[PDB]
Amino acid sequence: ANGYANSVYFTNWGIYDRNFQPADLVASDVTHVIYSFMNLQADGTVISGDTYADYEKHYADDSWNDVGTNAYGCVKQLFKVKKANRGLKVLLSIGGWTWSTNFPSAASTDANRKNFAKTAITFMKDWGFDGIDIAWAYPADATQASNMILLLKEVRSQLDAYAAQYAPGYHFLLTIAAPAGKDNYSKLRLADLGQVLDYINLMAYDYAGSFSPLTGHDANLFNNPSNPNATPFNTDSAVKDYINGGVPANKIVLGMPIYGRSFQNTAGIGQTYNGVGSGSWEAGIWDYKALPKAGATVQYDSVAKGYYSYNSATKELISFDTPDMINTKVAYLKSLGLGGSMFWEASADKKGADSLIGTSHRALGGLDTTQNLLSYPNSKYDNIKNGLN
Ligand SMILES: CC(=O)N[C@@H]1[C@@H](O)[C@H](O[C@@H]2O[C@H](CO)[C@@H](O[C@@H]3O[C@H](CO)[C@@H](O[C@@H]4O[C@H](CO)[C@@H](O)[C@H](O)[C@H]4NC(C)=O)[C@H](O)[C@H]3NC(C)=O)[C@H](O)[C@H]2NC(C)=O)[C@@H](CO)O[C@H]1O
Ligand SMILES: CC(=O)N[C@@H]1[C@@H](O)[C@H](O[C@@H]2O[C@H](CO)[C@@H](O)[C@H](O)[C@H]2NC(C)=O)[C@@H](CO)O[C@H]1O
Ligand SMILES: [Zn+2]
Ligand SMILES: [Zn+2]
Ligand SMILES: [Zn+2]
Ligand SMILES: [Zn+2]
Ligand SMILES: [Zn+2]
Repeated sequence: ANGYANSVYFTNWGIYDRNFQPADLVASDVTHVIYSFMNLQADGTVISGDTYADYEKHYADDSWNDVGTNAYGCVKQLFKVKKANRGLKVLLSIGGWTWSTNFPSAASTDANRKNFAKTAITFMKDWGFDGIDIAWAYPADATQASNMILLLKEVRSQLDAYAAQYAPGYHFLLTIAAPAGKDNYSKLRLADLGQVLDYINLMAYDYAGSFSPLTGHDANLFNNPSNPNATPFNTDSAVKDYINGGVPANKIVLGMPIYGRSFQNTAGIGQTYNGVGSGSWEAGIWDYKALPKAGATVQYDSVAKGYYSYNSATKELISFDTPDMINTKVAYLKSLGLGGSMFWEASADKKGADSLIGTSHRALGGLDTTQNLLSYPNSKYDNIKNGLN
């Protein structure tokens, strides 16, 4: 890369209720769009989890009078984004939190690995994408951790062979979503990941929610020793462990939530609570663009480095990131020589000054400008093959 990553997860299910289409991305703020998620079978077969969202949906300019086999849905919409934003690379993300059960099996044999790599890369070269993100949540033991490395080396090796025939000189990106929890990351082959991958998207959030006994900061930088119940986890320990484990700092992209976690029937941060309540689309999770709510006031834990909102009238607290938090996390990641910012996820962001991804872009300054690929001469989609010309 020739500068900081400013990367955002784009969810293919975001096109429905959330009505967030690839054209809605503020592409000028983004170095990498990570397209989420592909599903996975136990025999390593990577599959579309939604073929309509992925390549069948016709947008206002998608004609049914097109000759040949053509890609539509988000695939064509993201290729349009790639054409208008040559510094924007699009990565295919496989698995995610709900679709990781088949990873151990998928990685367990040379045959399954070879099948995973081949089917993954097929979608990538057919859809006109710049690389593959593997979001296996998570390797549970030494066998799975070793096999994850064997899987990534199979994918790297097949990407390079694909490039050598159909995109000579182009470097396809290989990335992972990485856990911030020591229970999880202590099992990874960190030094192997640091060697084989372009980026580790550190998922430095989901520290506290319905799964927590007490209200907690969702994505704090540091431990609060004068209120440790408020910081069950901290990003700093995770980042240091990844670097000292042998992931080069510059390959670590700091993940940041574009949503908050709500706590109801609670006194405050570090305190006892009863239920997360309602959410934006799902119980106890609020889109950052729905935050802070009318009435609630944003307090800042300056030790933990984590903002939250509390309604003293309704006793609701919501851990979420503000623009100011983004500026602090960017100052932080630049201090440790990290590779940039990652966001989960695009649909929940505000527009203008108050955009978390926008704020990250200005804070980082010199974004990665490495050129994307528009040449897919082996795509089974004529429109992709012809670069939508
Ligand atoms: C990089 C990585 O590991 N990512 C972590 C994420 O896994 C995690 O984000 C959560 O991701 C899960 C999927 O893994 C996602 O689950 C989705 O839930 C939504 C419901 O909100 C479903 O959306 C519906 O889909 C149907 C059709 O499929 C639509 O018709 C309907 O309109 C949708 N409903 C709404 C309201 O939009 C998705 O189907 C489902 N996806 C899958 C594949 O199961 C969670 O929503 C994500 N959670 C959050 C908080 O965003 C993330 C944060 O915890 O951490 C990532 O880094
Ligand atoms: C820091 C840590 O390990 N916390 C765990 C949480 O990560 C985890 O929540 C889940 O974490 C994933 C991010 O790494 C998300 O993809 C996923 O959406 C999220 N699960 C939920 C509840 O949204 C919880 C599991 O309940 O465990 C913590 O220990
Ligand atoms: Zn709906
Ligand atoms: Zn059609
Ligand atoms: Zn290379
Ligand atoms: Zn590389
Ligand atoms: Zn810029």
